[PDB]
Amino acid sequence: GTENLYFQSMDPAELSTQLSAPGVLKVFGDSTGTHYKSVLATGTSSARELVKEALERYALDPRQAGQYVLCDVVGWQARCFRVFGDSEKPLLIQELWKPREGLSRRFELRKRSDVEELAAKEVDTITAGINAQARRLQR
Ligand SMILES: [Cl-]
Ligand SMILES: [Pb+2]
Ligand SMILES: [Pb+2]
Repeated sequence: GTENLYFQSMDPAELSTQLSAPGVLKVFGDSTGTHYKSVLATGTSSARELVKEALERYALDPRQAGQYVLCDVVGWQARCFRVFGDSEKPLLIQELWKPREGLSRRFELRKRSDVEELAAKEVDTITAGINAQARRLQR
């Protein structure tokens, strides 16, 4: 519905398999573990559908699916990540885009509220850093 992946100049056959071919996605947690649960997908599976499958498979309750989020995490120590929008197609993004040379990739299930608290956290590490720089200078 808010889909932002598009294929161009393609043929029905290569495009139908691209979207109908099955795949497994290894879905990790925050890093509560180094252990992953394999999640079944196709090129049509949305991030929201795949969050639901992931929670079901973690033995958590899919009712709270809407309060979790799938993340494309580059890192093994995590360094940066991107939150999938609900309508995105993670199986296809997996195929087509990859970590910069040196880094490696993990899809992680994560609670929204843990994501926003991580934004707040990085605003504070920037801001602290600026108030540190400032104090050094004026004294
Ligand atoms: Cl339950
Ligand atoms: Pb499309
Ligand atoms: Pb977890």
